[PDB]
Amino acid sequence: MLKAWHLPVAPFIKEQQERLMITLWLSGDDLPPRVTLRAENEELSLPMHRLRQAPHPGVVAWRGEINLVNGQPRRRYSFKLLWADRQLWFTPQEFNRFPPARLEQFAVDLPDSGPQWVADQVFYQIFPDRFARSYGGDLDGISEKLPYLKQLGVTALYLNPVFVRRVDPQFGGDAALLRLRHNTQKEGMRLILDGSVVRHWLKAPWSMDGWRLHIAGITQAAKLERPDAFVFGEHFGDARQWLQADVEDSAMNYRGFTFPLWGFLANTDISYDPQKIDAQTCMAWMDNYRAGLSHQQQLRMFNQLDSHDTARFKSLLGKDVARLPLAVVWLFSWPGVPCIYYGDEVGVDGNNKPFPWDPALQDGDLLDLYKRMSKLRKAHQALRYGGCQVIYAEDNVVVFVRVYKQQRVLVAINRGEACEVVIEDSPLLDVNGWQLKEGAGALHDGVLTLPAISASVWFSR
Amino acid sequence: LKAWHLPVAPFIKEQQERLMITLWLSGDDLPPRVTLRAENEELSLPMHRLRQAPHPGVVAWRGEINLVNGQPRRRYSFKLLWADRQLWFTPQEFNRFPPARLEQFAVDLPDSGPQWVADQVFYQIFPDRFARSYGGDLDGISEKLPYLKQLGVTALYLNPVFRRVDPQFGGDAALLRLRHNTQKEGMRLILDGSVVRHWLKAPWSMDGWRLHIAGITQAAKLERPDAFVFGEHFGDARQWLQADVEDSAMNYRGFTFPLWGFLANTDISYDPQKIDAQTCMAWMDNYRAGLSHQQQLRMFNQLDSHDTARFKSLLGKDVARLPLAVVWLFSWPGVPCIYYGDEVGVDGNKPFPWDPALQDGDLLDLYKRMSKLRKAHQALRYGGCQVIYAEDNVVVFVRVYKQQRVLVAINRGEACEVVIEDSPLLDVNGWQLKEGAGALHDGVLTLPAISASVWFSR
Repeated sequence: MLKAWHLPVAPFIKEQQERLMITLWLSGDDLPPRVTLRAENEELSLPMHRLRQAPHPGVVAWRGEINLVNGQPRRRYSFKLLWADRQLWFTPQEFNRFPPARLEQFAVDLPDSGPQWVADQVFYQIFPDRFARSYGGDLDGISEKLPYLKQLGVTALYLNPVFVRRVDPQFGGDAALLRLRHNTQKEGMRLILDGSVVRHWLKAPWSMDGWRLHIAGITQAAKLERPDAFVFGEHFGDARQWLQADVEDSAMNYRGFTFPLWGFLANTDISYDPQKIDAQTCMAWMDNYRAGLSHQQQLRMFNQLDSHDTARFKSLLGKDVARLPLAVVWLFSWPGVPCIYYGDEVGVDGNNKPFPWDPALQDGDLLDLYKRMSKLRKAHQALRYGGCQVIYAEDNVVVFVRVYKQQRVLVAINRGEACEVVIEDSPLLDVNGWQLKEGAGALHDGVLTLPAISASVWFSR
Repeated sequence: LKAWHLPVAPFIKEQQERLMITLWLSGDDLPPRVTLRAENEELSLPMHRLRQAPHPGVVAWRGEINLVNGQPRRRYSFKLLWADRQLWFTPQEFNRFPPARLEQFAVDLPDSGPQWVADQVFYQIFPDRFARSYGGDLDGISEKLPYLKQLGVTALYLNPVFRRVDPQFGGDAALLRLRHNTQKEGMRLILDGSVVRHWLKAPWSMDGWRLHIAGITQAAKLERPDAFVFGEHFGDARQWLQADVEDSAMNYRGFTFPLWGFLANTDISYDPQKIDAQTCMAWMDNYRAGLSHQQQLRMFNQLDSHDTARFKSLLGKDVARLPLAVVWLFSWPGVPCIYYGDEVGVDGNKPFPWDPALQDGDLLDLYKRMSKLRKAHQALRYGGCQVIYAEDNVVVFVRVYKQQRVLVAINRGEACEVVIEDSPLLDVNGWQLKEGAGALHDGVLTLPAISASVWFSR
C-alpha cells in the first residue's frame, strides 16, 4: 500500500536564503522512481531527488526546492508521483488520480505579511451590556474584570457591538473606550472592535488592533494605517473565495470548524436541521475546508463554538451536555485562534443571560478546563504554529497530531462509549515517548484506550 | 436513493421574477422534506412535492428563487431532510457535508455574457501556414472563407496577428478586408492580444479578444457589450472564471488534458497517464461544477492549438481514437475550436495541405457531419450534461434541453457491450442513430471497437 506524508511546516519545509526546501515522505512496496515538485503565475515542474538517509523506519524522503526570488508570496505546490505508465498526485487531501485544484494545493506564505501576533492570541468576545457593570454592563466593567480574563488566559478582546463613528453612550462612550484601550495595553492584551472610519480607530489615540468586517479597499486602508492590523470577516458560509483573494486576513470559521462540531458533537446545524455525522465525514469536511487556505491563513482562522448570532453550544448539546469538554479541548488544539464567547467558560446556556460573577452559579470544573487548555497552548508551539494531520477518524473517534519541528501533540477525541482504537504505525508518531497532559486516556503499544465521552492530549518529549 | 437535476429546462423555468427549480428523486427511503439551499445571503427555501410523477418511479420536488434581489449568478443546491440526518445533492452527486459555495448548481439570470458564443464553431489560424492569396496571409484566409463555411466554421481566431497588424500578413488593410468579408459571410472574428477598445470599435469592430484583467474585460464590454474575452489557461482557470474577469477559457484543464490522458496516455509535460473512464469523467465533471451553465456553454474546447503538439500525433500508435475525440469535441458542453489543419489530418509537434490527395477526407466529413449535427440540434449547444455511465473504456453521457436528448457513447478499446441503468433522463419515445455504428437494444449498448456514436431522441 502506497503511503505518503507532507505538511506545510517543519520538519517538511525550511527556508535557506531565498530557497524553500520541500520534503516528501513515501512508503510502500512499489515506490515511484521519480517525483516532481509541481509549483507556481507560471506552473513549474521542479525535479525532486531521493535522499540517502531515511527520516523514519521504512520511509524514503524526496526533496526539491522553490526559488523564492520570483513569484507571488503565497507559494502553492503539490506532488506528482511518476511511474513508467501512470501518475498520482499527493495533496492536502490524500492522493488524487487527477490533478488537484490550484486552490486545493499545499501553500505557505513566504514572506508572510499577515498579522503574525494572531496565532499567539486567545480571544474573548464580549457583549458589553451583559458582561460587567462597573442590564447596564459597560466598558469600564470589562476594564475592571481584566484580571479575571488574564487568569482565564485571554490575550485579546473582540467587542460586539461597540458603536451607536461614536461609542454607544450606554457603554460609557468614547471616553470609556479610551480607558479600555489604555487598560488592555497595560495588560498586554489586544483589542478588536466590530464595525477613513477604518483608519480612524486604528490611529492614535485609539490604536485598535483591527476590525471585524472590492472590499479589499478596507483591508488595504487598515494595513496602510497599521501594518499588523487584523481584518477578519463574519461568514456563516464558505468564506474561501474571500480568503483565497487576501481581502481578509481571516474569517470566523463556521464552515471549517463550528458547524462540523455542531454536526459531529450535537447532531445539528445552523438551521437546526438534524445531522447524523460520523468521525470520517467530519474530518473529510474539516480537512476539505482547510485545503483552500495556506498554513499561515489556517493559523489565523477564528475558531468558536458559538457567538452572538448562535445559541450557546452548551444548550445545543441537549441531553449530550457531557460532550462539552470534548469541544473545549478541540477548540484549543485545532489549528487557528480560539475565541471564547463570554460566559462559555463558566457554563452559561440558552438559545438565540448576564455573566454569573457569583462562583456558585458557575461551572468550576469547566472553567478549570479552559485554564488548562490555555496553559497548554501558551506552553507548546505545536498548538500555535504546528501543522495538522488527522490520524484516525472512524465512527465515534477522532485522532489528529499537531506537528512543529521535533514537537508532536496528539489529540484523541471519543464522543461515545469507552473503546479501544488501533493506531497504525506512523512516522509522524515515531517519538521517544508520550506524556499525557489532559484527559485520562492510555497509549500503550499502538493502542489508544479512551474512556467514554472523553478527550485527551499527549505531548512528545 | 437516486436523484437528477440539471441547471436547464425541464428542471428550471423562469416565470416573470421567479426561477422555478425542480428536483427528481427515486428510491425506497425517500426524504420526507427537501429544502432548496439558494443564494450574498444564504437562504433555506422550502420545496413542495409535485403530485404527478414526471417519469415512472420518480417523485418531483419544486421550489423557487426570487430573482428581484440578488446578484445575477443564481447558485443553489438541494438539502434533503430526514428526521435524523441530511444529505446534499450537487453537480457532483450526493455529499454528506455541505458543498462548497463554488461547487453548486448555478445559472446566470440575466446572462450578460456573450450569448452568441454557444452558437459558434471556432477555427484558430496561424496565418503564415494557412493560405497564400511559408507566406500565408490574411488575404489567403478571405479567399478560403468558402472552404471554411463548407466545413461548418462560423468564427475565426487569428494568432498571431500583430500594435499593428504584421506586414507579412498584409497589414492593417488585409485584416480590414478579412473583417468585412467575414461579416458578409456571417462570421465572427477574434484577434489575439485602450488597445482593447480601438480594435473593437469601428472600423475594426472585432468580436472579441484573447488574453487587473478585469479592467481589460470592462473596457471591452463598455465599447461592445457582446464582446468575447477569453484567456488561454493551461491550468486551473476557475479563480479567474469564478470572478467574471473572463467570459471563458481555453479549457485545457476541463477538456483537453482529461482527453489527452484518457485517449493518449499523456499530459502537457508529456508524462505518462493511465486514466480510466471513471477518473476521466470524475475529472471533467469536477471542473465543470465550478462554473455556471452559461459559462460551461462558452468554454473553449480544443484538442490542441499553437502551443501544443498535434493531437493526431500525441495519439501515436493509437491514432485510431482520433474520430472519437472529434465527436467528443462537438458534443461536450462548450464551443469547439478546430485548430487549422486538424480536419484534414495534419500532424507534427506544418503547412496546410490544400491538395485533396494530401487531405484525410474521411476525417474531414466527420468534422462536417458533427458541425451539421451541432448546428441543427439545440441540446448540443444549450443543453445541460449528465454522465450516464463511465467505467474503463466506455463513456456515456447525454445532453439535455427541454424535451430534446442527445445520447453519446464513446469506446476507446475493443468492441464491447454495456448495460445502461434506467434513467428518467433517457425516458424517450425512441432514439435515432445519427453518427457512428453503435446499437441500443433493451438496456444493452453494443459498441464497435474504437468508436463513438451519437443518438438523437425523436
